[PDB]
Amino acid sequence: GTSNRDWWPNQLDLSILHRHSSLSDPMGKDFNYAQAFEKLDLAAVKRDLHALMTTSQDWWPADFGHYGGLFIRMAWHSAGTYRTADGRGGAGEGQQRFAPLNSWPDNANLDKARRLLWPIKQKYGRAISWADLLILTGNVALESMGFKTFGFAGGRADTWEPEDVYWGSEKIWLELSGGPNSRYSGDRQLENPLAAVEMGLIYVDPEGPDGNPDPVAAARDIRDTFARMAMNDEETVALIAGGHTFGKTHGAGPASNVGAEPEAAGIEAQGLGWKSAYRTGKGADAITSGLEVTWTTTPTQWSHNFFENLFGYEWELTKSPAGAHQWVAKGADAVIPDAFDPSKKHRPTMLTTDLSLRFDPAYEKISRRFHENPEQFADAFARAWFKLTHRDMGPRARYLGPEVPAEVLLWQDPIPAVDHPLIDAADAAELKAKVLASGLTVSQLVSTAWAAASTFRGSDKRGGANGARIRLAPQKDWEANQPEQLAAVLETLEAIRTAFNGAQRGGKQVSLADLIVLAGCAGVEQAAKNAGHAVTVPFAPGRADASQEQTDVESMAVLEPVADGFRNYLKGKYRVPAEVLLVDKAQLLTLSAPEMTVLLGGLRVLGANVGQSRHGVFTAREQALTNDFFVNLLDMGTEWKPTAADADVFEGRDRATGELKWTGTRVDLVFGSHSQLRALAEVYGSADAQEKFVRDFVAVWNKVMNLDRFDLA
Amino acid sequence: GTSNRDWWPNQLDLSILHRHSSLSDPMGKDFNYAQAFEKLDLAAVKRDLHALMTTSQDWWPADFGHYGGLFIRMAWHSAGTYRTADGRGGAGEGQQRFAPLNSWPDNANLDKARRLLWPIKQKYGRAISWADLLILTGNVALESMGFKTFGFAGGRADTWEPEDVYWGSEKIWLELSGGPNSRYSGDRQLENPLAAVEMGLIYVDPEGPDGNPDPVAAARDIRDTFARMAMNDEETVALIAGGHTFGKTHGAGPASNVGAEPEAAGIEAQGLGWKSAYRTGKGADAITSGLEVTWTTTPTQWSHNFFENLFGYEWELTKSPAGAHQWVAKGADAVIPDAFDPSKKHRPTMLTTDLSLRFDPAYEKISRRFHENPEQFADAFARAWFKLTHRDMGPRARYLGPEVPAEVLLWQDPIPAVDHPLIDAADAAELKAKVLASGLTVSQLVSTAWAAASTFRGSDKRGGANGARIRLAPQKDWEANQPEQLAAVLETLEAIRTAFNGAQRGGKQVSLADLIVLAGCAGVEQAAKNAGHAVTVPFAPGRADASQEQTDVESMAVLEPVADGFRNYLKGKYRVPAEVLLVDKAQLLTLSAPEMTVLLGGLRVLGANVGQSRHGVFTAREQALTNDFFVNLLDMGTEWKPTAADADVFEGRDRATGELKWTGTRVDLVFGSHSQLRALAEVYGSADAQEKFVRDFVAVWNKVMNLDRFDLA
Ligand code: HEM
Ligand code: HEM
Ligand SMILES: [Cl-]
Ligand SMILES: [Cl-]
Ligand code: NA
Ligand code: NA
Repeated sequence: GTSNRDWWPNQLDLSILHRHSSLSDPMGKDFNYAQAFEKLDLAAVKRDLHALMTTSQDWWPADFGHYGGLFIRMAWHSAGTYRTADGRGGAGEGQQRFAPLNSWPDNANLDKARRLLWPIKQKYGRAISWADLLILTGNVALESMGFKTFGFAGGRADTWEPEDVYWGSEKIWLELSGGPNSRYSGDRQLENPLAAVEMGLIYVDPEGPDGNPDPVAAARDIRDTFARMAMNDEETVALIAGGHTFGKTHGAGPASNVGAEPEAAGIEAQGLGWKSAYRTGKGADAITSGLEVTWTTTPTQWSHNFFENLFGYEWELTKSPAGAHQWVAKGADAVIPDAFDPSKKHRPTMLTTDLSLRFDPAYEKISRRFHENPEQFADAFARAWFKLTHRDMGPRARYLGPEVPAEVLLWQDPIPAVDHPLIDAADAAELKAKVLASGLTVSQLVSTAWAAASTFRGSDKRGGANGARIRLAPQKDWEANQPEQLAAVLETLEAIRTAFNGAQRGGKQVSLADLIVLAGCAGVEQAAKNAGHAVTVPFAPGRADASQEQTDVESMAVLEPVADGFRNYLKGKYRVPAEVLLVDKAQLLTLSAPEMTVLLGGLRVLGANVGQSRHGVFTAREQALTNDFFVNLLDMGTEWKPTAADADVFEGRDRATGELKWTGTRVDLVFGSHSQLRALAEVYGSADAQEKFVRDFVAVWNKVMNLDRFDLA
Repeated sequence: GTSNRDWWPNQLDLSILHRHSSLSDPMGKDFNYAQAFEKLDLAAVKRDLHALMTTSQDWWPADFGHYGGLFIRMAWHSAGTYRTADGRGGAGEGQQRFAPLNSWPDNANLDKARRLLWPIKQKYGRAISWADLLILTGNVALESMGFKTFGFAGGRADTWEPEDVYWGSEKIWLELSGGPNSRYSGDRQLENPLAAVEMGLIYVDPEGPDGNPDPVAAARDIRDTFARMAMNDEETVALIAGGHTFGKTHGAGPASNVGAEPEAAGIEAQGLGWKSAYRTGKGADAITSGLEVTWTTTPTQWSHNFFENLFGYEWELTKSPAGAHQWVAKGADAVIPDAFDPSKKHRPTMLTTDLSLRFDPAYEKISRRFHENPEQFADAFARAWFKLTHRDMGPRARYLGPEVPAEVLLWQDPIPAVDHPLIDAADAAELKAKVLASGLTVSQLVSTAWAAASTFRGSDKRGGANGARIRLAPQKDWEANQPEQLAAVLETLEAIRTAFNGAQRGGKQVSLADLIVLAGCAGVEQAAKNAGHAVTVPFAPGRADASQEQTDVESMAVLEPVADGFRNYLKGKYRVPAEVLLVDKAQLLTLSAPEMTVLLGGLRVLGANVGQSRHGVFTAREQALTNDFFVNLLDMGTEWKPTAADADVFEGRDRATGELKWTGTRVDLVFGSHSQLRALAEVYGSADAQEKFVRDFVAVWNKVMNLDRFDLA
C-alpha cells in the first residue's frame, strides 16, 4: 500500500510528537509505576534472579552453567545506546524489547536473555518494569559472581512502542564508513547526534575500525564513542575491563549459518531470532558476534585476571571459526576453561578493542594503575556501572527503592535540598509586583524564564529551571540565552531576591531558580493585562539553587540549544531543515503538536525571539498575549516569497499593494504550509479562539516551567 | 533517517489503530462538536456563503463571476472518495484537507476552493467543521444557482490527521492499468476495496479507460466505480448530468506548465499548489485537469441544457489545448459563454464520460427519460446529491440542524422510533437470569451478541446491533454467523422476549435487539462467575427492531465479515496475511491495540470461534473468563511449528516431550510474535493481571455493544 511517506518523503513528520498516547498504553490512565514499584518486594525479586543464574534452559544452555555474563551484556547493551548529544537511547525506557533495537546485530541472542526473564516478569507483573528488570538482572549477575555493586534505583517506567530515534541513514546493517550514507566525514568525524561507528552497533567494531585490526586506531573510536555516551578515559577502561572479566563471546562457526533477526523471523519463532543451522545452534555451538574469545581463567567469578592476561602475554593476530579477527596469547598454556566440556581448555584470547586498553598510551596508564591496584579498578568499575545504568534516569528525586546510593554524584546535576519554608501565594503576589515595578519588560521576563526552563529534555530528564543554572557557566554565556541581556535581568532579580530574603523572618527565603520562573509568570500575566484580559498563571515554588561546583561545565555543553525555533534561533547553517529541528525540540520538551503550536505563537508576540528579531512577530501589539500570530499568518491578503539574500527568510507582502507587512523564517511559515500544522493554526486563528488561545498558552507555559519538577511528582 | 518500516517493510503496522489520539487534537477533551453546531446560526452561514459565490478573489478569479461550479466540484470530490467495500473515504471527516487527498491530481485547484472558504471558517470557528462546511458550500452553490436541494445535515466532526487508507499500490500518480502494481486483473476486474480506476482519481478517467476515448467502454468503468460508491444507474446518471449542468473544466494550455501539488510545494506557497507558468496562471488561463469543456449555455444557472446538448448534437473527437481528448458539437453555433470575455462564445463540448450517458444503452434510457422529464431529473439529482454527501454519516440520529430531511430513506438502514417505556435495571437483571435459566450456553450467548454487534464499522458508521438485523436476510445466512446455531439461539431469545413483554403492564417492552445484547451480557457475567468472579456488565436499552422491508439486502452485503480474527474466521484464502486483516477489523471497530488484544484473548476462551474451532482456545476451562489465552501463549515450555497440511495453522507442543498441547492460526500466534503485541499480551498474562483482564474485557465488550448507539450521544 503506498503511503504519504512514499509520495512526500521529505515532508515534516509529526508522529514523533504523538508517540506514547494513552491509545497504545495498556495500563490505565491513572497507573503510577512509582507507586507499584515502591510496594514490590525487591529482595524476593533478587532471590529469584540469583536462582535463575544457574537454572539452565535447554533451548539456550548457560555457558559455564551460569547466565551471568549473558545478563551483564544484556544490561550493558540496554544502557549502551545512550547519546549525550540528545539524551536519546539508554536503558530508561526498556526500548531493547522493541524494534529496531531488539534486532540490531549487536543485540543478537539478547532475545534469549530477555526470554529467560519472562517467568520473573510474569510473576511480579506491573510492580517491576522490563526497563528496571533488565538493569536489576545485570546487577544481580555481578553480585552472584562476586562483585559488589554501588547500588540500584528503580523507577524506569515501561514504554509500549518504539521511540523515533535517528540512528543514522545507512540502509545496510553494519555498513563500513564512506558509503552513500556515511556517518563519518573529514578526519573520522562522527556526525552528531550519533554515538556508534556503524549502523546496528552499540559503540565500536570489535575487530577494529571498519574491520582493520589495529588496537591503536580502535582506541580512537572507543574514546570518541564512549565520550558521546558521557564516559571519560577512566570510566571507559573500568567498564571495558570490568565487563570482560566475565563470560565469553560466541563464534563457533560461520555466520552464514545464522538466520533472520527477530523482526524478520517467522511467526512461529515467537519473538526470537538468529536461529542457527550450525550443529546444535546453541551452547557449545553458539554464534552471536562471530568472535570466539574467553577472557579469564574464571569467567563466572570476579577476578583480577583480565589485566593479568592483557599485560602478561604478547598477542598474535588470528581468526575465529567464523573468520573474525581476534587475538591469541603467544606461547601461552591452555588455561582458560571451556564453557561446556570439562576436558577442554583454551589459550587466553582478546579482542582488538581489548588490546586498545594496553596499546593506547593514555589507556595504558590507567590499565596499568588498575593492574597494580585492583581495589581502584573495582571501585571505578562499580561507580561507572552505576553511572552507565542510571545516566538517563534524571534527577535523584526519581530514584526509587532501598538500594539507592546516598552519595551525590556530579553527573547527576545535583540540586541541593531545600531546608527552609517556601513562599506562599501572598509572597508570590508580592514578588511579582516587585518584579513588574523594577522596569523589567514582558519580553525580558518571558525570554529569561523560557531560557531557563527550556533546557529540559525528556530523553534523559536533564535540564530545566530547577538549579538556577542559567546564572552559572556555561548557560550564562550561551548565545541563544543573550548573555548581556540575561546578565542585566539576573542582576535585577538577584537584588529583588536579596531584599525579599533580608526582610523575612523565620528562615523563609526564595531561591533565584524560583524567582526566575515566577518573574516569567509575572511577564505572562502582564502580557495578558496588556491585551485587556485577567489571567492567572500557576506557579509552584520549591526549586533550589545549585552551585558552580555542582555543575559540570563540560557535561552541560550538550544541553546548549543550537536550534530553538521557539525563539527563532539557529546558531549556524545545518543540513536538516529548521522546521525539522523545531519538531525535534518539541519532542525533547515533551510537547504535542497542538502544544508546540500554541506555545510558539504566543512566544512570538511576547518578544521571546533572540536578538529582538521581527521574524514571525506578526502583531502590532508586541508584549500583549493575543492570538495575532495565527490570525495574521493565515491572512490570504498576504503573499509570501523567499528573499534574494537568504532563501530561509521570507517576505510577506500585501497581495494588492506590494507593500512589505512582515518577515518570517521556515519555522514561522511552516504553520501556514504543513497541512496538519495549518489545521492547528486555524483553530487558534479563528474569531472564537482568543480565550482558548490564552488558556492553552498558559497551560503549556506552565507545563514547560515544571518539566523538571520531579520533587512534586 | 532509516526507520523500522525500511528495515522490516512487511511487519504488521499498528499505528493505524492509534490515529485520532487526544495528543493530535487541539480541542479540549470535553469538546462536543454537536453541541457547538447546534447553536450555530446556520442561516447566517448560508447568507455569507451565498455572498461568497459572486465575490471574486484576484488570486483565483471566478469563472463567469460565480464560484458555484468550483464549489460543487469541491463537495462532490469530498464525498467522492467513498468506497462501500470498507466504508472508507467519503466527506464525513473532512479528509480532503490532509494528505494525500489534498494533493491528488483529481483534486487539483480545490486547494483554492478551500482557501476561499477560510474567512467563513474563521468567522464561525468551532461551531462549523471543515467537514460540514465543504458539503454546506456545495449545497449553497446549488441553491444560489436555482436548484432546490433535498436538505442538509450537520454533525461531521473535524479530524486532525490523515486516515491510513489503502488507496492502491501504484507508485506513480495516474498510472495506467497493467503496471507492476496494477489494480486490475482478469477481464477488467478492479481489486477490492478500491473504487477508482487510477491512483489519484475520484472515479474514472475523463478521457476514457486508460485514456482510450471510447464512451461505451468508459460506461463500463463508470458503472463499476459508481456501484462501488453505492450508486445505481439512475443515481449515477442523475449525478453526472446534474453536476455537469454547472461550471466548466480547465485546460487552457499544456500541463507541463503546472507545478508541484500542495504536499510537494515550497513553504512559501502556504498550503496551496499547482502553481502554473501558463500566462496569468489562473482565470481565463487556468489549468486543472487539462480538459477544456463548458457543458451548458448558462453554466451559472440550473437548466436542462446538459441533456438538450447531449442529445441535440452529434459529437466529434477533438483535443484540448493541453492535448487531452474531448468532444465538440459537429456543426454547432457558438452558443456557450466564455468565462471571462463577454464578446467570445464557444461551441458545445463534452467529455468522453459525458457521452457515456448517451451511448451506453442502459444509461441512454435513463438520460432520455430525464431529458423528456426534467422534473424527474431534478428530483433524482437532489436525492442522489443528499445520498452522495451523507452516505458516510451513519444513523439518522447523528444528523444535526434545521434542514434535515424528514423522509426516511432505505439506504440509511433505518431504525424505527421507540414508542414505549424501556426496561430498567431490575428488568435487565430478571431477563439475564431468564436467559441463563433457558439453557443457552456462554458460547452461544457471546457468539450471537458478537455476531450482531461486530458488523459496525467506524469508517461510515454502518452496522451494529441496533435493528436486530441479525435475524433478517442477509445477516441471518452469513457463514460467519453460523446460520443454524444462530436460528436456534434466536428462537429461544424470541420466546423469552414474548413471555416478558406479555407479562408487562403499561406499554413496557424489550426489543429483540436489546435482548440479543443483554443476553450476551448475561453470557459474559456467567463466564466471569465460572472463573470465580462476580461482575456486572453494563447495558443500555433503547435499541429497536427493524423490518425486512426496511432493510436493503444488497446494500447489506458489504458488511459481511469474510475475515473476523475475533472469531478465528477466514471465509477464503486471501493475499493479505490474516493478522493484517485482524488489525483492519480492529480499526473498523474503533479499537486500540490493547483493546484488540484483551478482546481477542477473552473471545477465544469464551468459545466465540466459528465452528467451535479449537484454534487459539488455549484453556482447559472454556466458557470461563480468564487470562488463560495469554498465559498459555507466552509459556516458553511450548514450541510452535507450522503444520504440513496448512502453513497457516500451527501446532504447539511440549518442548521436552513432544506432546501436542494446542493448535493456532496466524491470528492467534501473532500475539506471541509481534514485538508490540507481545508486550501487550505480557501485561494480561502476568500473575497480577486476573482482575485487570476481566475489567478490561468487560469494558471493551460493552464498548463494542454500544458502537452504533448514537441515540445515547
Ligand atoms: C569497546 C567496547 C566493547 C566492545 C567492542 C565489546 C564487544 C563485545 C563482544 C563482541 C562480545 C561478544 C558477543 C558475543 O558473541 O556473544 C561481548 C561480550 C560481552 N561484553 Fe563486551 N564489548 C565492549 C564493552 C563492554 C562493556 C562496557 C561491558 C560491561 C560493563 C561489556 C560486557 C560484556 C560481557 C559480560 C560479555 C560476555 C557475554 C556472554 O558471556 O554471553 N562489554 N563484548
Ligand atoms: C464520471 C464521473 C465524472 C467525471 C469523469 C468527471 C470529470 C470532471 C472533470 C475532468 C472536471 C474538470 C476539472 C477541471 O479541469 O477544473 C469536472 C468538473 C466538474 N464536475 Fe465532474 N466528473 C464526474 C462527475 C461529477 C459529479 C458526480 C459531479 C457532481 C454531482 C461533478 C460536478 C462537476 C462540476 C460542478 C465541475 C465543474 C468545476 C468548475 O466549474 O470549476 N462531476 N468533472
Ligand atoms: Cl529513546
Ligand atoms: Cl477515511
Ligand atoms: Na534516553
Ligand atoms: Na468513511
